[PDB]
Amino acid sequence: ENNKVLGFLREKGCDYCHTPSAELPAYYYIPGAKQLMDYDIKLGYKSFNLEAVRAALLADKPVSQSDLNKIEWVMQYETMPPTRYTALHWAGKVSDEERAEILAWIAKQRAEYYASNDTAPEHRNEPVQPIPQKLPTDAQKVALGFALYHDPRLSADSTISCAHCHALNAGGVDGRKTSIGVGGAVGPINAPTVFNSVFNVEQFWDGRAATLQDQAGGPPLNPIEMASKSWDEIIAKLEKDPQLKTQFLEVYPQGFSGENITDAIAEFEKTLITPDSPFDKWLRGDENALTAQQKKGYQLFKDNKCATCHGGIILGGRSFEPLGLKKDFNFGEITAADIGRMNVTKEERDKLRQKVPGLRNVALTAPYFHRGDVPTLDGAVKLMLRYQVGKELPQEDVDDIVAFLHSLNGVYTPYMQ
Ligand code: HEC
Ligand code: HEC
Ligand code: HEM
Ligand SMILES: [Ca+2]
Ligand SMILES: [Ca+2]
Ligand SMILES: [Cl-]
Repeated sequence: ENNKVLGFLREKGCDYCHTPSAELPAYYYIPGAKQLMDYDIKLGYKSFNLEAVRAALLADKPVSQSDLNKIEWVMQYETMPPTRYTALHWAGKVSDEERAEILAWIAKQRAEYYASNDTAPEHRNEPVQPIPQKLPTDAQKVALGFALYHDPRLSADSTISCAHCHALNAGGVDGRKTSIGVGGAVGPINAPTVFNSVFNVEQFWDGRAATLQDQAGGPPLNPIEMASKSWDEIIAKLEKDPQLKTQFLEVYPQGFSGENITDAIAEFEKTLITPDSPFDKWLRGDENALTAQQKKGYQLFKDNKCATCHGGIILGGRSFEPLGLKKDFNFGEITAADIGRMNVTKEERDKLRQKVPGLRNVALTAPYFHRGDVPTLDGAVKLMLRYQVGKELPQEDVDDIVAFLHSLNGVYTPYMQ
């Protein structure tokens, strides 16, 4: 049944536009439309990478939620292949039968791997899931991580803790365009929320850190941020604190180290989740948790492809997408921060790609985009319609999507109670 889906993808010529492609032979091309056809071949690949899906299918593994979300969408609205190629020898039209089957195969992929038991039956096939209400953690290590998160001694100055860039009462963020580090260093990119970071595939806009623990070793030693020379410098200061040291040795009787401080902080960060958004309560069957407008907004959100990228538990955070997918973005000049994932991979296709932001709590993490230059949700939604979807929408529909986004404010239970 995996093989049935693979047979279909091969049959219909999807791989011609959604894999890395040689210049095709001349008899594939429509006279008068060679350029549009080359542009379509490239945009296909930029938009959707079928080699990822083929690879997962053949190891019998889960297809990513973004890839299911994309495929569902194209099947739902009957977009693929583009209708102008379907009378060609190499590209097939897709029948109602076949569409219904793919849509069914997605639904059982989502049921096997992604849907949660506690969401209402009617909503188990959504491209999105509620935040789990609890993650298992080690309570003693959480208490350490909580103290270290808020300890300015990890910075050269002893003035900056993690909280300076990620205040837990202000959405996990500093509310600045980009963050201000030691010596007043102005940083290169907008600081994302620590809320629900645990659900990201990888951490940092470029995805250069694999886990929360690896991420936590970054800012302490980054000259642009906390700017400590070494863990030795930091520990020489933490060592003079009995209360903290005594508690620390209780866990990790090895003593202070980068490994162990980053581990403590990471464990704390697994408690920085925000379940019971009005949206999540609605996914769990409470029909009155959303307004009429927010339900419409949610429908619009799916209709305009937002859930293709912003899917899963945190409505994003799961994949790397180019800023300017469907239309070149007005960078003015492209900086190293705009280059994004390519800094990590060195791959041309990753140029300008950026971890899709989870939209959980987005109403609380202004300003927006990685540049920190988009001050409102109205703006961010419009800019995403133009550049990521290739579309305009009337005001009233934008207002509705924005209302829906306000529904994603979860509930953080403060550590101390
Ligand atoms: C202190 C120990 C912490 C912890 C636990 C975190 N931060 Fe920050 N942070 C800052 C900026 C600008 C970014 C994005 C940087 C980039 O992409 O290059 C981050 C990123 C993170 C993440 C990743 C989250 C994600 O969704 O990708 C996490 C989990 C995180 N931080 C936690 C800015 C700052 C600071 C500015 C001066 C300081 C200080 C810190 N961070 C410190 C910490
Ligand atoms: C409906 C059409 C969509 C809405 C509504 C939003 N998106 Fe996206 N999105 C994508 C990326 C790669 C980013 C980060 C961009 C950057 O580098 O500046 C975003 C960002 C947003 C944001 C801002 C969130 C924040 O700053 O933390 C919002 C509010 C947002 N998106 C809403 C990627 C994609 C994507 C990929 C192809 C699509 C189809 C969409 N986004 C669609 C929507
Ligand atoms: C059944 C075969 C195919 C499947 C399953 C498929 C799937 C997809 C998917 C998942 C997307 C991403 C969703 C999106 O960005 O809108 C997409 C977009 C795209 N595909 Fe394909 N595709 C197929 C065939 C083709 C072919 C043969 C071409 C080119 C001749 C092509 C060109 C594109 C283009 C240009 C886009 C960007 C769409 C846009 O902006 O409207 N696709 N396709
Ligand atoms: Ca055909
Ligand atoms: Ca922001
Ligand atoms: Cl995923």
